[PDB]
Amino acid sequence: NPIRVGVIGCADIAWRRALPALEAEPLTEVTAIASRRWDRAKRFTERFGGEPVEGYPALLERDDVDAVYVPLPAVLHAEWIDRALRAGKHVLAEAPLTTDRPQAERLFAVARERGLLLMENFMFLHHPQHRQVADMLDEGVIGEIRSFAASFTIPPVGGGALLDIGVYPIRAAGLFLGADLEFVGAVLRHERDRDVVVGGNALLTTRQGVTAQLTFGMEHAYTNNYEFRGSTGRLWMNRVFTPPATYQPVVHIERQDHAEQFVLPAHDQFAKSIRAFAQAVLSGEHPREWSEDSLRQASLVDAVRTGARDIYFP
Ligand SMILES: NC(=O)c1ccc[n+]([C@@H]2O[C@H](COP(=O)([O-])OP(=O)(O)OC[C@H]3O[C@@H](n4cnc5c(N)ncnc54)[C@H](OP(=O)(O)O)[C@@H]3O)[C@@H](O)[C@H]2O)c1
Ligand SMILES: Cc1cn([C@H]2C[C@H](O)[C@@H](COP(=O)(O)OP(=O)(O)Oc3ccccc3)O2)c(=O)[nH]c1=O
Ligand SMILES: Cc1cn([C@H]2C[C@H](O)[C@@H](COP(=O)(O)OP(=O)(O)Oc3ccccc3)O2)c(=O)[nH]c1=O
Ligand SMILES: [Cl-]
Ligand code: NA
Repeated sequence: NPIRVGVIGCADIAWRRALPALEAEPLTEVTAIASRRWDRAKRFTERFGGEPVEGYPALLERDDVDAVYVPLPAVLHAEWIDRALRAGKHVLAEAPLTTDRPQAERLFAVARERGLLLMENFMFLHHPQHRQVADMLDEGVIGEIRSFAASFTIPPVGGGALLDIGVYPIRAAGLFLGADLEFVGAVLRHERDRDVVVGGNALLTTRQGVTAQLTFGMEHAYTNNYEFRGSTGRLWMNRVFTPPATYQPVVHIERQDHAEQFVLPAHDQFAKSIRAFAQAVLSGEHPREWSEDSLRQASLVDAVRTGARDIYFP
């Protein structure tokens, strides 16, 4: 019996990534889609099936919904995940889970008391390319790791470029460098006209001095890459956070007098993340690692926001 999924918010990202994944995944059935405008819900249900619902509370009342996907703007995550969980529904929440660590702890506490899965959806984590890269690094392809860089920048209740984009390179730094990353410094550029973070750069370090330089932004040409500098080489890759489902990653390595490129298989990370969430809900095995990684993520995001030098232009 597929888990029955309801969507709250007819988000662009839902239309483009999550909802086609739900639709194709045998283990999940889209049973309800809510919007602030019934017309918008109905356009989504005409596309992906389920019952179109006006307003979010009505969807949370349905007995034919086991789990809810929340692709709302970040600042609105906490209210709605809290309500979904109190309505007894497991929750897949688009990254970032929420806005700060104390809020994320309280959301996980509400979940825990009810035996429900709360999962922060970083679709990139479900692409096998990162493990294949980490296996190459562990095999010593570029020697010891010295430093890491990652960047996600795109051309121009919104979350700002830190919450909405910066979280990606920060989460990859956690994925590769481990659980002891500490803030060192950062800059956030804030546009006065709208009062909104439009870009930033942050420096983190592990306690051994392995650094991460993370760039993010929405006033930029498109970049989406990461890079490792090693004692005997370097490794980089593009399209690291949002490779198409059919796209073959290419790992680039350079060392003294010799470079190589490896083409990896294509994978649908969006399908795989929806499958991971469904399988956990179905089995009741809610990996502890997911929640602990999300809490450490939330801490580093707060430490960046708090510690950054903030610069307002013009
Ligand atoms: N461009 C992207 O897709 C992108 C990039 C980076 C990160 N993210 C993340 O993905 C999530 C969704 O971001 P998004 O930028 O895709 O949001 P979006 O297109 O603005 O969609 C959010 C949906 O939320 C609902 N909503 C409720 N109150 C709203 C309000 N006051 N203003 C606007 N929408 C409101 C709307 O659904 P109804 O109108 O149907 O109620 C809207 O379609 C966030 O966690 C964000 O960090 C998205
Ligand atoms: C390829 C590409 C994209 N974009 C723009 C188009 C879009 O405005 C932006 C992001 O496109 P994308 O990396 O494709 O990822 P999703 O659409 O899955 O978005 C999310 C990203 C993060 C969290 C959730 C969803 O970059 C470009 O400007 N040039 C490009 O070559
Ligand atoms: C799915 C997932 C993982 N994690 C956390 C939990 C775990 O701490 C970490 C990775 O989990 P995994 O992708 O299964 O591990 P692999 O070895 O296949 O991939 C590596 C790739 C690179 C370097 C290490 C591992 O992310 C999450 O927080 N949420 C998720 O949805
Ligand atoms: Cl390339
Ligand atoms: Na600050």
